[PDB]
Amino acid sequence: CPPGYFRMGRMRQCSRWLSCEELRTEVRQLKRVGKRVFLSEWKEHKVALSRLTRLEMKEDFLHGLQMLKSLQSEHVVTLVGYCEEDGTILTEYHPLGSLSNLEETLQQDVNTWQHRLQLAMEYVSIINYLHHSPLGTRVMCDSNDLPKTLSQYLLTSNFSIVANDLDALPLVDVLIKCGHRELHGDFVAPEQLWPYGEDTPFQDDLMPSYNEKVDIWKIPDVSSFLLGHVEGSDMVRFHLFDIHKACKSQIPAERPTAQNVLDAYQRVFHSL
Repeated sequence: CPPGYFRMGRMRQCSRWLSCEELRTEVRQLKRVGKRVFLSEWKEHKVALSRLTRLEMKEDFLHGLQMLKSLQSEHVVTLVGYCEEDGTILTEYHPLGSLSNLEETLQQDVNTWQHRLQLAMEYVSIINYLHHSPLGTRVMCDSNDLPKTLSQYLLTSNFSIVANDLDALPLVDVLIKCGHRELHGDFVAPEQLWPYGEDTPFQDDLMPSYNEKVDIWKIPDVSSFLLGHVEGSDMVRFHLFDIHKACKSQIPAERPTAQNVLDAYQRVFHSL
């Protein structure tokens, strides 16, 4: 579709986004899931209706919407309509839900290492697109553990992955910092950890900023999750150890680009 247009289901042609007047009159709310998200319907289409919960985040809502508008692609959920006055956004609904439900969802004829590895190639394709997005290099900042990282992606009925939550996408080039609290653990990139030791208490203004290599650090965790434990999973992990080792490089500049990881994933896929 051209910019400003959507299409879903058996629609043969692209329709212009819905405006305040259509969301106000043509959308029947169904049941509450999940921004307060509602499963809804617009004529024959199940759609997601997110309403701004607290007016104090009117800018975290708008800049997520602007991010959603510019980044419409095969990697991002389909924007159907929005209304700035109501603080409301309409998107295409996906019954299979988050990437978190993957294991529950996969119990099928697509429960193979081939499909899970291609699922992993799809995840890296989103990261690669985000790093070369129309709005510049964007970082998926709200990925501090595995459940939260997967919660931001949806599984479509064709078993593809799309990014859904775009409310924490800062711009690199200009460095970035994911929040203003101290981050801990190993799921985050080590450059996201406080670098100055216990004798200097953490202080956000002294925390050095970083770039999009923090996304690369987290690829193996998501890819290993998608591979799961089916016949061939450990075979794929064997062939992915060294590329995942490069992703876990302590020095960010030594980590490969998302494009590199995808190329390696594709050579490993075809080889097996």
